[PDB]
Amino acid sequence: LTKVSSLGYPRLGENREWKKLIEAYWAGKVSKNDLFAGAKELRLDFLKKQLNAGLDLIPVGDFSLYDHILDLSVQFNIIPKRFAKEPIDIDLYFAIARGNKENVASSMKKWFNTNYHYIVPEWSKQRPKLNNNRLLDLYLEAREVVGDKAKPVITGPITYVALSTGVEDFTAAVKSLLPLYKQVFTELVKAGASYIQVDEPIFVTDEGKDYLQAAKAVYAYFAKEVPDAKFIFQTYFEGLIDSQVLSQLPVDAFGLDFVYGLEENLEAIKTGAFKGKEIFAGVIDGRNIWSSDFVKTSALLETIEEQSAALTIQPSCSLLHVPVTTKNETDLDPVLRNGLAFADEKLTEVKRLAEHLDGREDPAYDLHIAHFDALQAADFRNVKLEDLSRVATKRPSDFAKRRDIQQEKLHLPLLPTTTIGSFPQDAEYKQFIQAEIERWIRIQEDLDLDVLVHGEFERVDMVEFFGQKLAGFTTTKFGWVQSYGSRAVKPPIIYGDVQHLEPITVEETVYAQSLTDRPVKGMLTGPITITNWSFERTDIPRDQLFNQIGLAIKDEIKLLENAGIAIIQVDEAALREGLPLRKSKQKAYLDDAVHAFHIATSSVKDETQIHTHMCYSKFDEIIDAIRALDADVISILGIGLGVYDIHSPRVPTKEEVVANIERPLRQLSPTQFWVNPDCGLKTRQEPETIAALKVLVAATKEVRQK
Repeated sequence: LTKVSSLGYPRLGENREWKKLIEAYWAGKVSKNDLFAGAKELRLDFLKKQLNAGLDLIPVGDFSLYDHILDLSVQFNIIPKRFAKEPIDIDLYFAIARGNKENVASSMKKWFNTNYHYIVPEWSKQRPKLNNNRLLDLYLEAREVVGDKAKPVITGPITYVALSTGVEDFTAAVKSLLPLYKQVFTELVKAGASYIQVDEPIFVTDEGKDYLQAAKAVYAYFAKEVPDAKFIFQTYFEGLIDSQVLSQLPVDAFGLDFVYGLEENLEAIKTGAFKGKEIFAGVIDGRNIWSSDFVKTSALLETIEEQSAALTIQPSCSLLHVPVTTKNETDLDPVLRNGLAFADEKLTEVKRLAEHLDGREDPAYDLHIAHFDALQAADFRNVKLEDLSRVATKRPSDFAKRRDIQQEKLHLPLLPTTTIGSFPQDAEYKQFIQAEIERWIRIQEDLDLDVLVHGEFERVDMVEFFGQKLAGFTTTKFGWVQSYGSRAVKPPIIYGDVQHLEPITVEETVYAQSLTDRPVKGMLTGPITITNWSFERTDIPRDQLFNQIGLAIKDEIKLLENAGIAIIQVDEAALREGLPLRKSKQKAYLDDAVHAFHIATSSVKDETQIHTHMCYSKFDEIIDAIRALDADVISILGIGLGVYDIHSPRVPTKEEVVANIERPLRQLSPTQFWVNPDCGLKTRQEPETIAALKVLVAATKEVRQK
């Protein structure tokens, strides 16, 4: 009798029908009737998949035409001031999300530590009120398909306000929303709702410690106002903060993440603090694509059941964070595919975990373990890699000594100018790329940049480009995951031991270098970004994976250096998403990244300059780690200076760029700086780009003069 559930489901559809539908609507090629009709068709198909998988409580409410937080902003009347005069309908919804002819769109931010982005609410002087019956309509629609199995879901008020901007008083804002949620819940109960999922993930974060009292007040309010609702205080992405305190909230059930919050939540459980509450145990990884370790998971569930009043099994977080199904992934090896589980396969896993716990006899249980075991015994997870005790983890000469040697060989001027790597964008294709590479080499020479790059025109993704040629990686045909709005990504999968077996970037880099006398940089991607953007294995620890990747990078760097490349750069763009949520776990992560960086870059000659670019904001908390890297230069102790916002079609002026470059020279010796644009340039336009790079050179040459 162990119930099975889920927090949410992807919106894309098996073939990204959702993406095509809303984009077509925006392009004026799909009418409102067909937009809503096509969306309804998708919703009914999703409900049926969850019904057929055996779920007892099927989530309803997370489907959206863009973002679930934006849904609440329109529903609760938290509409940006500039949009206040627009009729409240689907066109306003999209205007806020994408902007229109007269107003810019609302900004987006990462959803906790995932690769999903939500639309940030902009509070002003507007008074909250319900502008529609969004959730009630979805619930009643769901009931027709699944009956009493329908479980309304919604993001809670505390989390909603915490993820907003423009709020001067937190408690006031939360309070103003309570009556709206009250009505929403009351109407759902009247329509037949029992269990209601209220997402409050802010309570797995460090920031959450400031809202413990708000939770007590808010949920005590809901409990008294809506007595018949069985609220599930839903959390995910880490352990429940202050479990002893929050365990006494007046709710019938708590959703705890046992995949990303195992140690912490298991401790809370063992204290008996939840002996009188129902636990919705997230035991299936809702953010990765590996079939579950049933023996491990079932043992955990027995422990959870013995320490709770009741238990419901579900994934760790909404399935919104993984692709739809392995069903049509025909190019994959059978041993691998049988060990994979996307959204639809995870619905099946939860059902089977509950059947096993209840003593039901199901052949699929042990068969699942058999396939899992086959994957673990696979030859591709038992590859003999290079012996790390024979790989340098520290360069033979310190920075000071390397600085001079490199200066004598490169003879670079004061405040050298360069770019980050990308520009705007069988034999036929290669010569097409080379022609473009040369065209931009001349463009760079004509602008007089000191250190050049080939453009990365042959690359569409800084991670897929490497995964394509590395052993241990594979790509899927349809494994798409929504990133933001109608944009989706198809992450590569690191399924086995990573190994470098062939040159990846040598050809184009050497080609570019053969066309100029100026030094040309090599361009590689680091382990932080490769692991974060990819669906990494979960059968080996993080440090082992980072190190394998470090070894592969080292191998590529050896090929570049042998080919005569004097400068090699290691790119890291995902530190913001990779750094653990919890402050207390960040040092261990950084330590692993630093070690892998040493493995990758400690085997070069002293004359070879090692650069690293890290898209980040505040290095104050991670300064000792940056130093530990011992990189000759790091674009943002040699340090590169970004002074051109590449994320905007705006062309800077000499007067502005000159200020940007001079500010940092106020302290440290000017003999450690370089000048270049911020993270990337691939999303820019040629005219704007070239004109902007021209002002950069002129501005720098002027500062040298000074």
